[PDB]
Amino acid sequence: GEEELAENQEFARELAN
Repeated sequence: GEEELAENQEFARELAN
C-alpha cells in the first residue's frame, strides 16, 4: 500500500542487511 511507496527508497538501506 502507500507503504511500499516509501520502502522504494529504503531499498538502498536494505542492503545494510
